[PDB]
Parts: sequence; structure tokens; C-alpha cells
Amino acid sequence: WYRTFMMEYPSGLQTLHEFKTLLGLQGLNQKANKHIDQVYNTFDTNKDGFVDFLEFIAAVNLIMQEKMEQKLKWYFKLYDADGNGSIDKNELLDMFMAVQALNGQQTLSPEEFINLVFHKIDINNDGELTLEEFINGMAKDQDLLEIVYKSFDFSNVLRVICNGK
Ligand SMILES: [Ca+2]
Ligand SMILES: [Ca+2]
Ligand SMILES: [Ca+2]
Repeated sequence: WYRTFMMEYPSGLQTLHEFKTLLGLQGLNQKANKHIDQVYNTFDTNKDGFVDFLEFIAAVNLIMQEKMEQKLKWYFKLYDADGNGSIDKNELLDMFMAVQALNGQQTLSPEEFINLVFHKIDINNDGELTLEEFINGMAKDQDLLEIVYKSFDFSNVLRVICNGK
């Protein structure tokens, strides 16, 4: 019964702070942190600052996802900062930054990364990965996919929920 949520959060609400703690994401630097906060936000849908059971379930549904399609749409909306339906070179840049902000990321330096990533994934070379390009791109190119994953360790998350559960 997913009211093992109530076990951890007797008040009925989980807060951004507990979130970080629960996920070890406590103590990050300015960027690595600010980012974790961006993540937490996408889950607290009713933007009230807490993650209540309803937002909570929506999150675990997405986490336990067996299929990666959903998780990718998630990373996509998450990086498509200006939500213009597209991910430009900047948004992806930051995306890389944050990954490199909570990881001393191995040689890939934005300059390098952003291009390799764009060459491969930017199918119609418009300079923007569409949802189609991004999902499909990241999918059939499991190399840069680990860079994405690094942004938000799903599974690490799945491990922790489906453990002390
Ligand atoms: Ca909320
Ligand atoms: Ca955009
Ligand atoms: Ca394109």
C-alpha cells in the first residue's frame, strides 16, 4: 500500500529539504543544488512547495516506469526550460552544466559535448532537439544517455523508494 508515504511523512507532506536528504542530494554546491530544486519542482505539480500523496504517486509511477519513454519526456520538459517545445544549445548546455555540477564529469567539456550531442541527435539540423529528436536521439545513442541520466539518477531513486518501502 503506497501509504508507506504516510510512514515517512506523517504530516502528509514531503518537503524539498526531506527530498534532498532522502536522496542523499544534501550539500550540493550552488548549481548542483539549484538544479536539484528544479527537479523537485517538476514533481510538486500544484507548486505549493510540498509533495503531497497525489504528487507523490505521480512521481513513483514515473520512477517505477519500466519504459524509458516517459522518463525521457520528463528529462526533456525539465531541460526545455523556456518550454518552447524545443531544447536549444543553451538549455542543453545548462543540462550539461548541472550534470557536471553534481559530478566532476569526465572530459566532455560543454563545447565538446553540446556538439557531439547535436550532430548525432539534431536530425534535421535546425540547431534544436525536438521532443522527437531528443527522446529518439538519447535512446539510440546510449553513451550521451548516461550524461542525461546523471542529471537525475532515476533508479538510484527507484532503489531508495523500493528499498526502505
Ligand atoms: Ca504540492
Ligand atoms: Ca527551449
Ligand atoms: Ca532539429
